[PDB]
Amino acid sequence: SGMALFSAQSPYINPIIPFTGPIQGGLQEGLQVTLQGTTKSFAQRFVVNFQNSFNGNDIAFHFNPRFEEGGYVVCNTKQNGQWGPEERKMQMPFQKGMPFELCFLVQRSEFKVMVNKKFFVQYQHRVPYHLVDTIAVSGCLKLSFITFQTQ
Amino acid sequence: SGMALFSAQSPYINPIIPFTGPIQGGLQEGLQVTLQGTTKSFAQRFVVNFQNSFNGNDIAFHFNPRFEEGGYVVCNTKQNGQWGPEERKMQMPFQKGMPFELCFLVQRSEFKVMVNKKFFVQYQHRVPYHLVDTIAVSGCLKLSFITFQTQ
Ligand SMILES: CC(=O)N[C@@H]1[C@@H](O)[C@H](O[C@@H]2O[C@H](CO)[C@H](O)[C@H](O[C@@H]3O[C@H](CO)[C@@H](O[C@@H]4O[C@H](CO)[C@H](O)[C@H](O)[C@H]4O)[C@H](O)[C@H]3NC(C)=O)[C@H]2O)[C@@H](CO)O[C@H]1O
Ligand SMILES: CC(=O)N[C@@H]1[C@@H](O)[C@H](O[C@@H]2O[C@H](CO)[C@H](O)[C@H](O[C@@H]3O[C@H](CO)[C@@H](O[C@@H]4O[C@H](CO)[C@H](O)[C@H](O)[C@H]4O)[C@H](O)[C@H]3NC(C)=O)[C@H]2O)[C@@H](CO)O[C@H]1O
Repeated sequence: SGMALFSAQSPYINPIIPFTGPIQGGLQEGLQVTLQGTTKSFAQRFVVNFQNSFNGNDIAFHFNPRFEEGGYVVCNTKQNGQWGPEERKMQMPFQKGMPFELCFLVQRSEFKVMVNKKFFVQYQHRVPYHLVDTIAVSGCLKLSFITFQTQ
Repeated sequence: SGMALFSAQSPYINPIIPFTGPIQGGLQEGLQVTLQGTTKSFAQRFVVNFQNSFNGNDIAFHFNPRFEEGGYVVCNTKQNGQWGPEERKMQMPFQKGMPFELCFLVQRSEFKVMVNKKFFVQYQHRVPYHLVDTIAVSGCLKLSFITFQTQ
């Protein structure tokens, strides 16, 4: 599929939303974290957070699709409870009430984000990704699974 | 300064705004294009375009600081007269009426943009950069120089 991928941690299958769970041993270079799910018809926004611990005060990468103002997606980092400068991509690659595949690839200098197998946005690491030991997902959606795979 | 840099094309010194001029032999991997100048007090927006020819219908990378809504910067690509999805960084690293150094580094997969020696934004190549043979600069500003340097 381009490349041979191997599980790095067992999948979370049908996780309950809102979901907070471990990324075991922390994010690693070449890790692909894939979310397969569906947005609800009543969704306005949803969030995937890659964060350090359960509390949400330190979020290395906040990925936040907003079905507002035509549809756009916000990427940001939170440090000690403070949001940094937002990066917005003025495009909405998700459709309300429709299935989606969302994949985050950890590279040395950036995250690469694919939506429905197509590249969507990159995000430069502002803090070391290996400090990320938690994924948190919220919003009006369900998930079939989250997988963790490496080359 | 981190690294030894060599001229790749002779600088444009005190170019007249609005400026349109050749990038000789086209953009190349590892080229650094540096703009040194000052915004006017009456500036609202300015633009640096990396483009294919003089006409502006195909702009590989449009870099557009806007002193509006608190200050933000738009990055985009134009193909056949059509703008793609905007990438906005909700931060303004320039100050009206103040000198600035603006550096574009061409890497294999992205441009990296530094403002006043600090990283500001990356922009993934949407089209091959080597098709870019023109730089165009407009807005209420003056420039001391544009240099072209490689490692
Ligand atoms: C289906 C539907 O009805 N959805 C609505 C959205 O389409 C709508 O979103 C707005 O739609 C208009 C088109 O009608 C534009 O896409 C809006 O975006 C703005 O577009 C302008 C012009 O392209 C753009 O300014 C230009 O930017 C380029 C670089 O990209 C260059 O710098 C030019 O010099 C400059 O003029 C501007 O930045 C851009 N703004 C944003 C926020 O993206 C788009 O907002 C919404 C809102 O009306 O309503 C939906 O429901
Ligand atoms: C000096 C001065 O007066 N300049 C003014 C600007 O400061 C002002 O810009 C607005 O300033 C406010 C603070 O007063 C905010 O920074 C505005 O940005 C919005 O902030 C909200 C809350 O942080 C943010 O939503 C949050 O986003 C995070 C991720 O970043 C997360 O998803 C949260 O769930 C969410 O609530 C929102 O996205 C952000 N919007 C923008 C457009 O950046 C900022 O606009 C302007 C405008 O009033 O006036 C200047 O003159």
